[PDB]
Amino acid sequence: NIFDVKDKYILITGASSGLGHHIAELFAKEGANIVICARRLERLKELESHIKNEYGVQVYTFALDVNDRSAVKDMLSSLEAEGVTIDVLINNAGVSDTKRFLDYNDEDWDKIVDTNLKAPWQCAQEVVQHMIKAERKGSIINITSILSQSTNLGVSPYCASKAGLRHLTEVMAVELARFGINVNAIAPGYMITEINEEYLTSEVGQQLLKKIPTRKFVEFDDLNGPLLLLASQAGQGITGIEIKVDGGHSAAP
Amino acid sequence: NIFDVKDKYILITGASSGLGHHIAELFAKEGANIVICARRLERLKELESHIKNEYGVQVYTFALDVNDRSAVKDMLSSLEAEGVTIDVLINNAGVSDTKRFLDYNDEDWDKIVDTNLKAPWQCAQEVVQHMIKAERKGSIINITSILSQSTNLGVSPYCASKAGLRHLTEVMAVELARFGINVNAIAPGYMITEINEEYLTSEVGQQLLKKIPTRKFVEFDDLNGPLLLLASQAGQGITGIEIKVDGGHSAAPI
Amino acid sequence: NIFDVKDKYILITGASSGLGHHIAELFAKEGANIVICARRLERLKELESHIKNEYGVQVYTFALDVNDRSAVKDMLSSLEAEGVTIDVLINNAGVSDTKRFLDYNDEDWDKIVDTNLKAPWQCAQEVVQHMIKAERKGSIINITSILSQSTNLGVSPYCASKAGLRHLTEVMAVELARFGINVNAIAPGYMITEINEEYLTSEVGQQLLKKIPTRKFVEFDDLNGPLLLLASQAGQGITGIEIKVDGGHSAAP
Amino acid sequence: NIFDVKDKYILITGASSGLGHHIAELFAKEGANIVICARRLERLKELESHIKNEYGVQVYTFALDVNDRSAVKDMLSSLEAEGVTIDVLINNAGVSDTKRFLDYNDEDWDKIVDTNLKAPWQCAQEVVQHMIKAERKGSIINITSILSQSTNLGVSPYCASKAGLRHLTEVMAVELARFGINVNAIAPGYMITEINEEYLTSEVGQQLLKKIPTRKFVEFDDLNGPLLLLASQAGQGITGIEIKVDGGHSAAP
Repeated sequence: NIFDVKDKYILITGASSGLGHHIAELFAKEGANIVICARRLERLKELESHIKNEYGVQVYTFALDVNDRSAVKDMLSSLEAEGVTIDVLINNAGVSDTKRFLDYNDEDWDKIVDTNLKAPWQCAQEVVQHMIKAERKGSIINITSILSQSTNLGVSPYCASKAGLRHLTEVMAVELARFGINVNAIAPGYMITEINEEYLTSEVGQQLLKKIPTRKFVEFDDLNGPLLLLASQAGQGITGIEIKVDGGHSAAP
Repeated sequence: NIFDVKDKYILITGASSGLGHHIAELFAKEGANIVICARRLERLKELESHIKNEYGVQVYTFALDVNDRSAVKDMLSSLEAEGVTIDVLINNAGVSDTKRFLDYNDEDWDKIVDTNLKAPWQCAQEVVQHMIKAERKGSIINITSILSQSTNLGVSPYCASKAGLRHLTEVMAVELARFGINVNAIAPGYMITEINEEYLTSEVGQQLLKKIPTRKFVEFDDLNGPLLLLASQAGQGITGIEIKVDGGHSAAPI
Repeated sequence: NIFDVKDKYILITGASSGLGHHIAELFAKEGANIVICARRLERLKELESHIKNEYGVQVYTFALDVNDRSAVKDMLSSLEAEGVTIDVLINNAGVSDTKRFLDYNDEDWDKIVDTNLKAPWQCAQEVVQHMIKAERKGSIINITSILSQSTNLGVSPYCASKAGLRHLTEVMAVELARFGINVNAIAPGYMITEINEEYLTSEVGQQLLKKIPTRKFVEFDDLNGPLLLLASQAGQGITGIEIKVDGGHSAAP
Repeated sequence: NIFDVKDKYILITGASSGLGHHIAELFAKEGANIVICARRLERLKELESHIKNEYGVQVYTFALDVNDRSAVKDMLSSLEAEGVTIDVLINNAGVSDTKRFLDYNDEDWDKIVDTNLKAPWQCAQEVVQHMIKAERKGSIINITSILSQSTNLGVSPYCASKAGLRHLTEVMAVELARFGINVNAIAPGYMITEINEEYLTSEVGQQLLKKIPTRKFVEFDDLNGPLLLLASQAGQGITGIEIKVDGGHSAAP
């Protein structure tokens, strides 16, 4: 089995979102041990109990801000002291907003760009230090977005940040190959979530459906394949790429 | 198992190359039935026997020119009459040469471009008609090359044809979605093969190795994961993309 | 004046089209000499007179098929014997159609792909030999289309050939640089011309307008700048690129 | 003359660099008025006198940090109060460094990413408000780098920020079309300047020269054509693009 991730430790940021939950559950279901973090601890204790109960894998929870480097480092040290080495980092931290181009302020910018671009970078740096010390030839997966190359209205800093992370992915792959660490991205299209429930089920968003070739928004399960590929031996010869999962959304006329 | 291909029928063009053999053996090992074709049938006979004996799957062989539309059409008819419907087409036919930009002629151009771009298009058209006829929601995988976006010297018609195929993959993904058929590409880097042993093991090619981030040419095994992804349920939400498998070669420092 | 093209010889294939007429008139206006070819000599005679009369530059006409290498070569030899050396090749031969993906046949494929991709390649080879023989460091400009990276319905072989020509432009730049020849592309969006008046004035085309950021189809004049840039000293440090002229069409949400 | 910029006001950030001086002189030479800023007012005065003396155009200088949003805003208000309206914003702000991937710290990141990406975004926002207030249909030009899509070692945050700026250019193009403002980028390759004498004039860098198809580093003059195209009427039908000026470097094998 080339997609085997059993007994690995998967570190997942942005773990309290619907996507964060799905990812953790996917890897626990495949027999991987899970390290989940988010800003607020209470949402993770819940996910933790469920995962331990359903799958019996090891689960570690950490509350921290992904932009707090010393917090991430302190998380890794805490893991190292318990004898744990991270195999795969999944950078899934992400915030956005909807504002006209001229209405975004410096505060909006710092929040969106630091969360979507700076934080994955910091986290990758620290996890890589940790992997290198343990001589572990792991993997890094960046959750980007089709908005890293496609555009939409009202989401300018998000687009900027995603595009930055996509190119950073390529550069990281080039600079980290010497440590045997591959670095790749997965770019989802529009996923049906509650943060954009009003938007998608509306009539204006329903017209989007008719532009998307599969006539369907992205389901979490659509991500399963690429996630397992990029986190396992199956993906070891692959580095520096971005896999779009969008039902052809980005290729539409 | 979301990567399940058991009992599917996989159609593989260009099956007589080392890569084609590898692909055939990969899907057979995963319990899938195999349809292989190439120009010379005799080049397929060992593989058929190995596969029947070792994996116990169905194997159909066909001799044809990938540029012969009626031959492809006749093959598909023959499969239908045996109750066989193709689940996945893997377009893996590919030729090249090495010539200065100005030394390539009309004959070279027609050979390289018709084989690399026109034939996969013909096969896709015919396989799609066959799938539709059987009301089947299948998959198409185009083997391109990192040369669909990167350049090299002495391979201009190959680069043009691969970029052509890459964009056609995207266009087909859009136009075929209505039939439940997803269309994707795999772009290998330089694979350690025997048609290019001299190029790769030489001085000019050994300098190439140090440019590649992993400092390894592409192994056939590197392709297994993407192939299984794009041929199975795991990949159903994915259409119109090209997965590069190159150890970072195309990202390498300018 | 870095955009100077006075006294150059500009070779324009596809000269009988609306765009071809426009390009010819553009360069004549700038004091450049004009070599135009198309299949039917009579459509070029009107253009020839119009140009000779208004601008007083040299005009050479050739009736020939652009897919005929021997004809193209004889045209050049003919020019060489008169002491004329081409400075700029503008590859503007291009035909298309509108058919469902499964309705395009082998004949459609050959006409479309040979004219849009094979011919500019043949002409480029022949023009380059002509330049090399005269020890001349000229330019090649391939007219592609935004459909070289974007998609639309019913134009599958056109898209393939344009994407092919786009990458071919990059490869040619690399391979012809040693002869001092730069190679670039201009990719127009949907041009308000007479060859696609029905598509654009239809309702499927009116829905296009509100999607395009400038709310305008492309005017021929929008190409003037890129044409003069890539044909003059102004463009000498530029090779291997494709300039999109489309009012943001390829970036639209 | 479709490239006319006579009497326009061109706003140039990063004006104290070698490139900034060149851009100021280019536009002054073409009869356009110049608004230049840099951190230290003293570095701008030499240029100011030279331009006022040689071309006799209006020159306005401002000391500011391009990351200081309120200072940029005050500059524009100051200009508004004098009856001046900016026609073209040229974002020419850019800093970098050389460090292995894991050696870059939070302070480096902030300096590089805020200067290369956040600042042009702030300036663009402020300048658009200024244009809209004056009902003026101008242009924005972002100086990116071929490193917005290509990679190199030791420059990871620069790559991120430039890729960020590249996609932001496309997004802004879409969102600002409604105001008659086009947004484009110029991506130079490696420029032979005095600020980078060691990497380039040495032999370690000389192996790159053999990689570049033209065998030439980028000269400032190579940018002249694209700059005038994108700042004038010649470029009005163009929005959302990046013009690479690199002698085919990014296309190299």
